[PDB]
Amino acid sequence: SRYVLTGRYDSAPATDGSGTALGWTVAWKNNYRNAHSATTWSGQYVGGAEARINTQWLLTSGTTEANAWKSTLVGHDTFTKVSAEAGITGTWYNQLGSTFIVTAGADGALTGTYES
Amino acid sequence: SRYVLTGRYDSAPATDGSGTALGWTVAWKNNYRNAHSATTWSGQYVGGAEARINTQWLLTSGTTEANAWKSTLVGHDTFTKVKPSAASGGGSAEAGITGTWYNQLGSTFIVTAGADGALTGTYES
Amino acid sequence: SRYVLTGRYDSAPATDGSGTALGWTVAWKNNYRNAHSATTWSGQYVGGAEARINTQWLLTSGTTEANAWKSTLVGHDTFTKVKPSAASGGGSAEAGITGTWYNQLGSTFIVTAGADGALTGTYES
Amino acid sequence: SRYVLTGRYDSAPATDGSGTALGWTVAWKNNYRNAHSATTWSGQYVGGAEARINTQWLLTSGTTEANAWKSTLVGHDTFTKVSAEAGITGTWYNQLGSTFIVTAGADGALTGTYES
Repeated sequence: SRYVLTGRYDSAPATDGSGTALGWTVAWKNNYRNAHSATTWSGQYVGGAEARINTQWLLTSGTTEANAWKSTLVGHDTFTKVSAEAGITGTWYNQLGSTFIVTAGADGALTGTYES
Repeated sequence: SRYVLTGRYDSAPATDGSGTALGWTVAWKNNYRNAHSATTWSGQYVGGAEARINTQWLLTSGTTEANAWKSTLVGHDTFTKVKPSAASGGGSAEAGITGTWYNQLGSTFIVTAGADGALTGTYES
Repeated sequence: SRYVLTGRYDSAPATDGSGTALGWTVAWKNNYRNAHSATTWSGQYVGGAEARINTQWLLTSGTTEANAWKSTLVGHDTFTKVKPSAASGGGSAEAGITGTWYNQLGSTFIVTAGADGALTGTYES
Repeated sequence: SRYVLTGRYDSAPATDGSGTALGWTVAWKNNYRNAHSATTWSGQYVGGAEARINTQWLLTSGTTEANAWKSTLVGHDTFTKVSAEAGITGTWYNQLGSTFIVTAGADGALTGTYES
C-alpha cells in the first residue's frame, strides 16, 4: 500500500502572497499490487496560517483503445501537513486519509512515497 | 527552453491490448526563466507501428488565494515517437517508452525509462 | 452580474442512495457585459438534511488558434441549498433541485427544475 | 437513442478571428433509456469552410457518497459540420460517430438533440 512518488515544484516562487506551483506522479504499481493506473496531482502549496496543498488530479487507467474515452478520471484533493523548500518537506494527509511523505530538493525536485 | 521532466509508469502492464498508464510533471523554471507554473500529464503509451502517448494535462500557476479559481488550465495532447529514417532502413520504433517524442505543435521531449517505473528526461518547448 | 443558466438533470434517479446527475451552462454575456467565455458545471445533487450539489467545472474563453491551448480552466465547486429560517419553524429544505443555492464564495443561483429534466435559472456573481 | 441538449453561446463574440465560446449539457435519460449520468461540453466554435467545434467534456455519473471521488470522467471531442448564430446552427458529428442537431438563438440559446 506504499507507492513511489515523483514530482517537481517551483523552487523560487514569487513573494507576493502567491502560492508555489507543484506537481507529482504516482504509478499504482508496487511489489504486491498493480492497478494498471497512474495519478497526477497538479496544485500549489500555500503556507502561512495552517499549511495546505491544493490540487486537482487526473487518474488514467490502461485501456484498450476502444475504451480510451472512459480512461481518465478527474478530481480534487486538499492536503494538510502534520521557505517553499522547508514548508513542502514533510508529512501530509488528505480527506480520505491517504498519506504522503515528501522531500523537496533545492533544485525543484520532489521525491517520496504515497500511502493508500 | 529545456526543462526537467519527471514521472512514473506501469512497468508491468496488461498484455491484453490495453495501453501503459503513465504520468509526468514539468515545473517551468530552468536556469534562465521561471513561469511560476507546473504541468502534469496523465495518459498512456500505446505501442505498435506508430507508437503514441495520448494525454490529458493540468497546468497550475502560483496565485493568491483570491485568484485560485483561475489557477488551473486543462487540456489534451498526443505525442508520437520518432522512428528511424528510411535511409537507415526505416521500420517502426523499438518497443518502449525511452526515446524522443514530439507533439503536433512543436514541443519535444527526450526520456529515459527505468526498469522499475521511473521516468526522467528533458522537455523542449 | 445576473446571467442566464440552462441545463439538464436525471429526473428518474437511482434509489440505492446515489446522487442525481445534472449539469448546466452559463455564458458570461448579459445586458451589461461580455467576457467571451462560458462555464459548464457537471456534478451531482445529494439530497439530505443539508442538500448539496457537487460539481466540477470547465471555463472556456474564445481564443485565436495559437492560444487555444490556454483557453480552458478547470475547477470544482460545492453549492448548498437554502433552507427555511428558524423563525418560520426551520427544518430542512423540501427535496428537489428547484430553489436557491449558494457557494462558499458568495455566488448564488436560482433555478427552476422541470418534471422531465429541464433546468433553467439565473446565476449571480 | 436521441437525447435533449441545451446550452449557451456568446452571441456577440470578438471580431479578431477569435472563436466563439459555448457549452451544452445532455442528461442521458429519455423515454427509453436512463444511464443516470450527464455530460457537459465546454469549448468553442471555429468558423469557416471546414468549421469545427472543439470541446473538453465532463461526464458525471450519480454515485453514492463513498464513490464520489470516482464519479467524473474528463475527455475531449471535436465536431465537424455536416455570424456565430448562422454558423453553429445545423448538424454536427464527432470522431466516435455521435451526432447533434442544434439551433442557435439570437439570445445566446442552444437547444437540440444529441444522438449517441
